[PDB]
Amino acid sequence: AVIGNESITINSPSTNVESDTKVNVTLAYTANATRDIVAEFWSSTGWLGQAVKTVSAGNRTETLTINLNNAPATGSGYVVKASIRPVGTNWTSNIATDQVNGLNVIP
Repeated sequence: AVIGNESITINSPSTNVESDTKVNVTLAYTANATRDIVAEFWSSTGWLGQAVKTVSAGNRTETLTINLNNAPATGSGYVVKASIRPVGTNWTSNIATDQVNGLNVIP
């Protein structure tokens, strides 16, 4: 019932992020088992937050809400990273990844 590779794609945000304590990341993926999908939000100076969702096998688009302590300062240099990996594992088991650099946070 399984053929081909698992995958993950960041569909949004592509360019801009609204300033808020919640950052939504829309991910499309191919999971050939139950898997974890992870979205992270980084500034130019390092990791700010991430969200994880355990997803059932299939081909789908889902949106994860990343919770931050404070709204990020306006400017560029922000990064969204995504990965799909076996449930409960850390980054060393990543099956596929995506990333978007050069994001701007708007006032």
